[PDB]
Amino acid sequence: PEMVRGQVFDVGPRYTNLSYIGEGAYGMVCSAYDNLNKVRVAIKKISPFEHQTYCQRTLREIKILLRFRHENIIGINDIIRAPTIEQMKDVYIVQDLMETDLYKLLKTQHLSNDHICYFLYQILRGLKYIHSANVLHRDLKPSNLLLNTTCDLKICDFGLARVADPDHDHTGFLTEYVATRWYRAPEIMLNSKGYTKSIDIWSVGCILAEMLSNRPIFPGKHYLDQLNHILGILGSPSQEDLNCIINLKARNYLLSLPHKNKVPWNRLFPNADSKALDLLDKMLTFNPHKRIEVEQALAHPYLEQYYDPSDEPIAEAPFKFDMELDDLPKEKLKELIFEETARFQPG
Ligand SMILES: O=C(Nc1ccc2n[nH]c(-c3ccncc3)c2c1)[C@@H]1CCN(CC(=O)N2CCN(c3ccc(-c4ncccn4)cc3)CC2)C1
Repeated sequence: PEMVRGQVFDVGPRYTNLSYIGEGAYGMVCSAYDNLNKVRVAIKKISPFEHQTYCQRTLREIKILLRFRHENIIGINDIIRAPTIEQMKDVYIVQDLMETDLYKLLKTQHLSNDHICYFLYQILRGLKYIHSANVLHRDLKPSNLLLNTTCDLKICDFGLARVADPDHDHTGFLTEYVATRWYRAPEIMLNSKGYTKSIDIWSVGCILAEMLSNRPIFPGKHYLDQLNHILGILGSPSQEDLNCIINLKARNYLLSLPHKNKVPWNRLFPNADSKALDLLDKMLTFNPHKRIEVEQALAHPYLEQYYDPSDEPIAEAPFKFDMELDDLPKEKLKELIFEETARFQPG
């Protein structure tokens, strides 16, 4: 097999001429030439079977992406793995090749308003479809938004996704959380497990702010500092929002803080479009029950030029399968990953 940066990348012979793109905790991603479709593709090598958590993230990624079909969501084109469960060590997932991601793009380019507007529209169009399937992404951020030269945008990474469960969203104050710190809604640190659609809208608001200034809006340095940053810009929560807070410890914490006035969006973003800032305000609303929903955000004046519900498709049915997968040992999850990838086997 070819080898990229030392490591074995055993995808031959359908995929050859490999080239490094990046890496992370998930594994490594390369570009490769597809010999059947005759085109370059992205291929990522996942090696998750030694730990339950890694198996859960792998199964969520595969199960969800195989069931979704939408222009603004990355698909899965092929899956390579051994013919038996005994021999299966690595899983290679083949996806459409894109040019870059929004994280990388914001390091080098300042985006015009019309690029921000079109990218935001596509994020929300893809999110409408995700949410219509009763799925939560739960880790939206610039590096999970893939882009090409024609400005097509595709959402990726469903490793932390879940089926929405508003009835079981409640948790205690300062409860541990896995998704990327800078994009966490304030309620994650106060009373929420991130099991409602509102969690994703907050992250989109953070992405919009980041496209406006090329800097993360709430760069918390650690868990509670994240909430410090959010309250530093939003200011102290209203009495009505405090009375919605659930937890004794969260209420006491917020009541103990000195009063903080809100930092106006037009002072943080003096060159931004006023309609973009009005939508940003509605996405970055403290109380998740008052935060704008995806369909309302699509209908906001900022996106009026693109808004077309007839061209913003929904999923044919909501997902009802387990995405917690909390009670399944890694051996059972390996069996499920094996079964879920069977359709790509030659025979
Ligand atoms: O889908 C993903 N990236 C893609 C996809 C298609 C692309 N086309 N073009 C590009 C591109 C990007 C940038 N510049 C140029 C081109 C693509 C990037 C990312 C990579 C990883 N993926 C998520 C994923 O594969 N899963 C969820 C996480 N999971 C997971 C996480 C951690 C661990 C783990 N393993 C060992 C140690 C620690 N953690 C294991 C499994 C595996 C399944 C999201």
